[PDB]
Amino acid sequence: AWTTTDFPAFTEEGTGRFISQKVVEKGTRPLQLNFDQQCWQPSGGIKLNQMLSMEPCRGTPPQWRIFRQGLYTLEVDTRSGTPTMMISLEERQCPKWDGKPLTIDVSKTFAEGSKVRDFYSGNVATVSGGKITLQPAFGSNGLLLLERAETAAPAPFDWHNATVYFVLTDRFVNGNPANDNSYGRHKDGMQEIGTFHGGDLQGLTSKLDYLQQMGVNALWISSPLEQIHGWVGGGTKGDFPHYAYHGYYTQDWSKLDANMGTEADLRRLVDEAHKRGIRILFDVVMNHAGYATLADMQEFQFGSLYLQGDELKKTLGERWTDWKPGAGQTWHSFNDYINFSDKAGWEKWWGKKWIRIDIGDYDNPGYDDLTMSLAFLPDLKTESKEISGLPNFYSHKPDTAAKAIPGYTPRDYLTHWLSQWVRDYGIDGFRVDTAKHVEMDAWQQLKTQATAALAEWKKANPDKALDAAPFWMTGEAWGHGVMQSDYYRHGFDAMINFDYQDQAAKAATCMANIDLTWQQMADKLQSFNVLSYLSSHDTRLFREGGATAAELLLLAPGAVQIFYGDESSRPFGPTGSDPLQGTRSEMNWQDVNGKAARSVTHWQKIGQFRARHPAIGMGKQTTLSMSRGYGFVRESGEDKVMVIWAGQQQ
Ligand SMILES: [Ca+2]
Ligand SMILES: [Ca+2]
Ligand SMILES: [Tb+3]
Repeated sequence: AWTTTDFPAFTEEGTGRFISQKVVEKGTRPLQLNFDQQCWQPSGGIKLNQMLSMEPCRGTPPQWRIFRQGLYTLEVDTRSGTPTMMISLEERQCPKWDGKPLTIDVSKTFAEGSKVRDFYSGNVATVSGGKITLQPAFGSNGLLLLERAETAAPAPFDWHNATVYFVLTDRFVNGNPANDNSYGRHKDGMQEIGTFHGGDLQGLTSKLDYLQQMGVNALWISSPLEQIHGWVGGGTKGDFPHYAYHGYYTQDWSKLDANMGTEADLRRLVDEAHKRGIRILFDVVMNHAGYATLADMQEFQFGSLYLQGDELKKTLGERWTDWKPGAGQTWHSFNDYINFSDKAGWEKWWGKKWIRIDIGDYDNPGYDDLTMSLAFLPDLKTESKEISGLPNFYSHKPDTAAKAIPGYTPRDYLTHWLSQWVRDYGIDGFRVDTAKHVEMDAWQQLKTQATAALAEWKKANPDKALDAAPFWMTGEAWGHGVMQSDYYRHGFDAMINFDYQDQAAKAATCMANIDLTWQQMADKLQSFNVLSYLSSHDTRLFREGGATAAELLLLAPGAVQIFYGDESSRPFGPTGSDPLQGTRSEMNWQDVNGKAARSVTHWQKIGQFRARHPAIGMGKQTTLSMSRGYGFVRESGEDKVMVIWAGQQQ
C-alpha cells in the first residue's frame, strides 16, 4: 500500500520497513510516498545512503536527481512513528533476468497439488502440472528459497548445518564503560587501531536476539581469559600501541580478563544464549602466551631493564606502561630500554620449564612449526614431560585461581585450565588457534578433557542443557582446505576452510559461478565437516559481493562462519603499518539501524532459511538444468529445498 510514481508497490522487508526496486534511467523526477491518501515527501533534501526525514506533502514535490543508471532501492521506515525513507544504488556469461515472475519445474522435488513457500517472499504456490510461478521479492537478488509450506520453524541443530557468528568481543558492544581501562590500559587518542575499545560480555549478551534473528546457532567469542595487561609495538613501523584486545595474548588461563566482565557476566552470556538455542565457543590458545610488556614486568616483577637509578622513573614514569614515544621514536622504541639477554631477570617470568623464546636463559625456539616462536611469542612447551610447577611470575600474582598440582606438566595445566571453564559454565565447544604449531597429542588431550568436562556439567545442570551432544572442537591450521586431514583423528570435529574465501570471490559478480564449488563441497562433506568463511581477522573483509555475500556464505555446504559485520558491510578500519588490523574495526551499529538495515534483513532471511533446512549444510546437491536462471536442489533425510536464482537484473 506504500507507493510512489514509476516504481512498483512497496513490499515489507522486515517489520515496519517497506521497500521497492526498479532500474531507473538518468534524469530528474519528483519524489512523494503515498500510503492511501497519506502523502509524504523528503523534508531535508535528497541524498543516497542516508536516513531522510519526511513531512506531509505540500507545494512542489522535492526533485530527486538520478546521476547514474542502475537498480535503485527506495525504503520507508515507520518504526519511529513518523515515516523516514532511504535511497540506494546497486552499481557476461551470466544468467540474465527480465524482472518478471519465473515458472519453475518442481516435478521431481515437490508433490503435485502440494503447497510450496518461497521463504524469502513468504509467497506460497500450489504445484500444478509440476510447476509453480513466483516473483522474487525485492531484496532477494532474484532468489527463490523454495520449501514445503509445512515448514514452520528451525530444524534441530546440527554442527554440519551450523551458522557460527565469530565476534571480537572488544569491538562489538560496550555494555559497561567502567571496565574499559582494566590494569591501567589506555586509549591511544589516535585511531585506536590496537587498543581496547571497551566491548564486553554484557554488551554481547544484549545482542543475542539480534543474533538469533540471523539464524545464528553458534557464538564464537574471542578468548575472555586474562591477557597481558600492557601493549607492544604495533605493525612494522610501531605507529600504534598493540594491546591484547583480540584475546590471543593470554597471561592467566584461570581468570577472566577484567575488560570482559565478571564470572556472573559470563554465566548470563552462556545461559541466555542457551535459552535461545545458541551454542557458545571460546577461542582458545595453547601454542603461546602473550608478549612481555612493561605493565606486566612492573606488576609481576620480572624481566630486566638497561635503565638503572633515577633514569628509570624519569624515562618510563611511575607506571612504565604510561610511557609514550617522544620525537624520533616509535612504539617499538621502548624495546631499547629492555635487556633481553639477562638470564636471572627473565627466568622470573614464565620460567625455563614453560616456554621457548630467544630471551635470557630460555630454551631457544626450534626451526619447525611445533617448536618455533611464532612472531616472537613465547612458545609454550606442550610436548614437555617435565613436571613444571606454576609459572614463576605467578608467585607475584595472588589473584590467580591457578594452583600447583602434583605431577602436572605445562600441557596438563593448560588442558585443565581450559576444561574448568567447560565444566563450570557449560561451554559447548572450542575454536583452536595456531593448530599447526602444537603437536596433535596435546589437542587430543584437550578434547578428551573438555569432552568429560562438558558431560559433567550437563549431568549437574539437566534443567539448562539443550541436549546430550558431546563437546565440539574446530581448529585453525593455516591454509587448510576441504580435506579430512589427520586433525580429524586427533579430536577435531571440523577444521576451518581457507579456500572458500577465494571461491566466493570468483562468484561475487555472478552467483552461479559458485556452482562447481558447492557441488564438490556437498559431495565431499557427506563424510566430514568444515567451517567456511568469507571474512576473517587474519585475511580480509569480503565486501566485493555487492548485496550477495549472504547467499554466497549461508547457502554453502558444511558449517559456515559469519565474521561480525558481514551482515552490515562493516568497513575495513584504520590499520596503520599492520595490514590485518583494519579487519578488527568497530561494529557499525549506526549503519545497522540505518543504511545497512535492508542488508541485515537479507541476512536474517537467508540465515533463517538455512536454520530450517539441514539439506543446505548436509544434503547432496543436484544442479538443475534450465533455459533461464540458475538452480539446485539439496536433500538430507526428509528435508528437501530448491534454490533458484533468477540471474542478473541488468
Ligand atoms: Ca566495557
Ligand atoms: Ca609451538
Ligand atoms: Tb608441521
